[PDB]
Amino acid sequence: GSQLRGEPWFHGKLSRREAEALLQLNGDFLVRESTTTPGQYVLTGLQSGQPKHLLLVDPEGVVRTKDHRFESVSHLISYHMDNHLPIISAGSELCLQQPVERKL
Repeated sequence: GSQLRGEPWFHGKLSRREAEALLQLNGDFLVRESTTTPGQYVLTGLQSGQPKHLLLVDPEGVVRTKDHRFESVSHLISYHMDNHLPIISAGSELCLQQPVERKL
């Protein structure tokens, strides 16, 4: 509640396929919690007309990337979003540009 589970862009346990049906323009992102068999979190976004599906794990109780460790998912989002650095994973890069906000 008093944290990640409040964030306008965080859709709780959203299924993989649904999440892809919520992206309209490249740079579209939204976070949800592991669905095949629940555990951690995923970053789903569109780039080039095809979603990418990034994982988010607490390096030390935080949440990390291919070169950085944050405090949480919320911290990860602003670093890339605000600052505008594309998450690069395996030569591929996903630009967080517009959160696909929960409908309310």
